[PDB]
Amino acid sequence: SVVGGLGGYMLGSAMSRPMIHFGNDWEDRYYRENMYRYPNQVYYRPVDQYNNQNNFVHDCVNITIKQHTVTTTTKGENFTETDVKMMERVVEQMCVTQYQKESQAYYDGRRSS
Repeated sequence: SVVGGLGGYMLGSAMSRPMIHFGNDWEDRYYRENMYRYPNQVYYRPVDQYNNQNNFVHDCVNITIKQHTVTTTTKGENFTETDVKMMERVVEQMCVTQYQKESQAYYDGRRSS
C-alpha cells in the first residue's frame, strides 16, 4: 500500500495484536471479527524531538490511524468511528510496547550518563 504521507515517520516492530475487553459482548466480537483488517505494525517518530510521553504515543497511534484509513480510501472506501475506536485502543498499547524501546534508546542519548 502507498501511504504517501509518511515521509519521516518510520515503521515499528510487529507484535502480537492484543485483544481488548470492551466490557460489552457485541464490541468484543466486533473487534475480534474485524481484527484481520487492523494494522499489525504502528508508525512513529524519533522521541528525541518530543518531550511528553503522551504527545508522542498520541501522534504515533493517530498517524497509524490515518495511515490505514487513507491507504484504504482513494477508491470508494472510508472507515467508521467504531472501527477507528477499536483500532485506537489496541494501537495505543501496541504503540507503548514499541515505544518502550524508542524511549530507552532516547534516554541512552541525553548525554550517556
